Amino acid sequence: IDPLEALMTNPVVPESKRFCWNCGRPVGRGASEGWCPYCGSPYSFLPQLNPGDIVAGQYEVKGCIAHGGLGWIYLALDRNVNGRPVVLKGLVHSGDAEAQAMAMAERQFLAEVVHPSIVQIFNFVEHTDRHGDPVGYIVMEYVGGQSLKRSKGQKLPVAEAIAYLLEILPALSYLHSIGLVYNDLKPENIMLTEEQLKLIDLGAVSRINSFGYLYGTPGFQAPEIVRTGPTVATDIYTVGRTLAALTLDLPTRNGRYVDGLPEDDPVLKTYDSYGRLLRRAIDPDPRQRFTTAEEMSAQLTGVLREVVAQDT
Ligand SMILES: NC(=O)c1c(N)c(C(=O)c2ccc(F)cc2)n2ccccc12
Ligand SMILES: [Fe+3]
Ligand code: NA
Ligand code: NA
Repeated sequence: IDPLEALMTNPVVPESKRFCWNCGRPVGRGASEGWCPYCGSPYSFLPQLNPGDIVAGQYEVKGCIAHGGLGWIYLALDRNVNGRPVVLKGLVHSGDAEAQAMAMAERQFLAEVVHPSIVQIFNFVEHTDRHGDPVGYIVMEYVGGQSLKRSKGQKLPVAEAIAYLLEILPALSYLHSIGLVYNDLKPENIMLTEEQLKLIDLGAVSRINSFGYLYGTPGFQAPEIVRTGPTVATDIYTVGRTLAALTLDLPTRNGRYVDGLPEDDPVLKTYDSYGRLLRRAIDPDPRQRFTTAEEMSAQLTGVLREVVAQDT
């Protein structure tokens, strides 16, 4: 019937997928919102915007498209820009009126990030929910497609994965070039559309030597990020990990991928130079890794050429 219904999903988190954001424990097992019995953190799995709601008098909400780290991802029409679809994501699990307002300022700089292979941020907006409480939303480009997220039985051939990350590295270079790192590179964060690849999640983007270390997904984070903070080197590491996760059979512990490589992997015995590149990328010592994304790109170009050649 209506073409937009298809892009969207049923706005309930099934009980299976319901966990606390602060402790990982399966809350809502069946209150949809409330406080976690085990850590006292507030949670809600209910959509905070509903179809028909109009945010900042500009964004007409049509419903939800996914649910993730911070809650629901909403799809809205932008009534300024010819009713083109955009995405609304929240900013913090909770805060007062001041905290939300602060949260937006901490993230306001993302405006300036402009590259063909990164989601465009359009706007940052307040919505007064049913309770007079103001909630901050980031407005961003709706990129239709699927993530490169591949589970055990659907791992990408090496040629294809390399091709993808060669499209991504430029975007990292760009970020690096303007004093920024994309701390959260992983298959789940790269979207393959009918045209191109895009990076979608800018919640981890930071400045080089930005305060703290709470940047990005474990199993992909470089080991030294606690002491170094986010650096080009920690980004390079995520790339090696991302390539690993796309192509190799990685063991897990407690849902997280294990550090290092399954050192006797079929794929890795096969593509001698790819394996060497992977190893260089994720080297425990930041200094042993590729010094630049451009550098890694150049060497990874070589490896593609070698991989295609060996494929016959
Ligand atoms: N800016 C987007 O377009 C966007 C997006 N598409 C997603 C998804 O997680 C997703 C994946 C497949 C789908 F079919 C629908 C949604 N996302 C998640 C976080 C931030 C932005 C976005
Ligand atoms: Fe909890
Ligand atoms: Na994330
Ligand atoms: Na990083």
